[PDB]
Amino acid sequence: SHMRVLFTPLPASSHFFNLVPLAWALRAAGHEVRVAICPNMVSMVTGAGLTAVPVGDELDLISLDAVEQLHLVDDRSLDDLMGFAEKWQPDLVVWDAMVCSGPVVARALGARHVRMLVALDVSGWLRSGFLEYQESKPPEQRVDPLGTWLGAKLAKFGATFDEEIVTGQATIDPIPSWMRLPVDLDYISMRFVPYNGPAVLPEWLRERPTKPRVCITRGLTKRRLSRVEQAMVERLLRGAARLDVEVIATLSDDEVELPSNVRVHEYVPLNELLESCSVIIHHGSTTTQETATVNGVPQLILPWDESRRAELLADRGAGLVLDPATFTEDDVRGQLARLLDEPSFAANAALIRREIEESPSPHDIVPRLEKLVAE
Amino acid sequence: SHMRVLFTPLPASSHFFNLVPLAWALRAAGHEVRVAICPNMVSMVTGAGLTAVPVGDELDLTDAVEQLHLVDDRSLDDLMGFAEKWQPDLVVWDAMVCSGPVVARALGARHVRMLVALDVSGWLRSGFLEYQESKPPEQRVDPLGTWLGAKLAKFGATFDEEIVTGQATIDPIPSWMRLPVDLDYISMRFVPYNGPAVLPEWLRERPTKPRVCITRGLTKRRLSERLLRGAARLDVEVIATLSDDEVREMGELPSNVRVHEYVPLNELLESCSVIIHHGSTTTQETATVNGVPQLILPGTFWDESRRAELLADRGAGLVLDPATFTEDDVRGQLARLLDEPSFAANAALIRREIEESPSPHDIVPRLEKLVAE
Ligand SMILES: Cc1cn([C@H]2C[C@H](O)[C@@H](COP(=O)(O)OP(=O)(O)O)O2)c(=O)[nH]c1=O
Ligand SMILES: Cc1cn([C@H]2C[C@H](O)[C@@H](COP(=O)(O)OP(=O)(O)O)O2)c(=O)[nH]c1=O
Repeated sequence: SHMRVLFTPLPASSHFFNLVPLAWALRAAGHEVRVAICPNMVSMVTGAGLTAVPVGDELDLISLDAVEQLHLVDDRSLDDLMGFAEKWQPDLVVWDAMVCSGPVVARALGARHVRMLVALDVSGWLRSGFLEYQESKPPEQRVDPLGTWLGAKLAKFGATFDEEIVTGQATIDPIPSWMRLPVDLDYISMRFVPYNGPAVLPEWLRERPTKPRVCITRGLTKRRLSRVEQAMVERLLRGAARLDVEVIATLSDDEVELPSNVRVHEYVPLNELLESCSVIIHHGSTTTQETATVNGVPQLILPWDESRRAELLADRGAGLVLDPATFTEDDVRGQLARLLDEPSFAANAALIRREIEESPSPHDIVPRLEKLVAE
Repeated sequence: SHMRVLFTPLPASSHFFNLVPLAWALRAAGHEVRVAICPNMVSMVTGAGLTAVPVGDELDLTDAVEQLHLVDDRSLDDLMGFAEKWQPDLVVWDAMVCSGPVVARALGARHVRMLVALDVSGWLRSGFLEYQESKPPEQRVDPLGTWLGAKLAKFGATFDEEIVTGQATIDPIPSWMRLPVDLDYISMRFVPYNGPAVLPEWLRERPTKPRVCITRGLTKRRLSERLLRGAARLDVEVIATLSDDEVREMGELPSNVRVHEYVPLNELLESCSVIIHHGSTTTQETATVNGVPQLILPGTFWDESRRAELLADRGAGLVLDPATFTEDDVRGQLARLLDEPSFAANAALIRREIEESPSPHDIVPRLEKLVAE
């Protein structure tokens, strides 16, 4: 192997999935890749065929001092990682934009670090707002709580603060260029490649449909909590079925009696499904969204700023939006009917898809990173 | 570009793992990748992060040789059915299956055969291809060509030599081990995928004495023969820590034998000074790219011998005559690998060479081009 690469993803499937392909792209180049993950999400990682370094105490990131844990930057955890990291000596850490964990270790270690977005650059945009204001102030008042508080963890390992710890040496952007918030950083445009958990293709998913297909999903991380109202889905699902189509609703144990043209599963490999859908209806989250977008499928979204990206997608003519408060089954139907009927969306979605499939693939990104490590 | 690519592995762990990196290589490149697999084993596919496509009936390794080569009706028909539909551009096939290339020919998709052993099929085949040429036209029987040709019939298809060897063969075996055979060989850098891998605590702490790693295969582990006891029992005889394999009982292990059911092979090998293995390929190769001097007690049921013999030629291993190796052989040899900086000095040279080979990553634009030729 040339490079030893460490990933520090947030401990939740969507945030993790969004790392998988690049992880492998790298692997396929011949670099060693490890994924650092709290020891209860271990088999998530192993599941994507990647090697998992359990680190810290268990964490039910969903159910969630307490502020520290969420971003993997608390004492208990960081130390373990740092402990391995120290021993392991990666040349590069690629880190989910919501954990501080990995850049702390990176600076402590001197290894290049790269932030990867699973959403619009709020952190960086905001952070940008700030740096500029703080700018004009009386130098003695140039406060920076985020920075200093970090410098303290940082100092724990003989490291000092840098702007870099907040936004990384680079930020890899998988949401499409046009959608990307204006904020003057070094952005690396990567084509989103879908990984949707473990994918098995059952027989029924092998034939062309015979009525136009509709997908109705909310990925895991949302819905799933629940676990310990509700109403909107049965609304969406009722409204949807009013139209002469097969609705695949991807649901957990919960209800209810359903329309005849509606079939329900706990998990179906979405990407695969979406090759055969005519319209997707989803809840604005991001891995779900691009799998849709990346598959040319027109969209019906019920909303990061899940609104904003869904608004942005609306705008460019590949989808529409309802308001989760004021929405009635009618709007569901009528909206769906538009998406399925006026072929602009079908079209507008394809142009966006063609666009997407010409941004650099993960595979295309690898050398751009080796390049970065050689500097 | 944007290909639709289907893999068709022999359904064994070794075999499938050997394909994973290329599989991912391509998905990473934004290609759709699909793995045709007997129902009972789809977990292994999903386990590696690739999309399983369940095909045929169960299979445990419709007359047998046909099932064992993925070429029975149940499989073939399934594989076709789906293939017809998904209409792949490229089919990559486990050199020991016939299902891929058939379905491939049938829909006129470029296919490519992928190797796991050396190339005994090709060696043997082309030998026959040479000999038959030197016979009169009325006598040049191709028993294999007929046998394939027929199946092909089913689907509107003719036989072509390419069904036997692919339109090109991807060789992950270090090219100096390569049997002399005139084919379109694509050299590929072995990239170990070993199954599911998690870092155990023990493996965090730096080794305090040489780490020897003994693996039965894996996986197989058939039967379920204790040349393995005599294996372990005469390494203990030197001051080394031994990481093992299995949950088999043979009375009292010595104290320096740290047994663990499953280890992650790649990872493990990073602290190891030596490895004793059965001579199989992911094992050999995982070990080779790790620069680890090997002791091979090979045999057996394929090219394990020749390759163990070839590695040995380049002074990076030593070999043990199974069934005739004494306990004191397994030390006196072990000891040679640990005491002679030649064996690592080589195990490095070879490795280094392999890293100069192109990666799965590097092999994409070529298959890309193959498909658009
Ligand atoms: C429910 C469900 C989810 N998924 C996958 C698709 C996505 O990759 C992932 C969810 O992504 P996302 O919508 O980003 O999840 P969340 O908003 O809850 O974090 O789960 C399926 O593939 N099939 C399914 O049926
Ligand atoms: C026992 C064991 C096997 N393995 C895996 C890694 C290799 O890819 C595979 C070895 O299979 P291989 O060498 O191909 O032999 P066989 O053909 O008998 O299966 O087993 C581990 O990763 N760790 C382990 O502890």
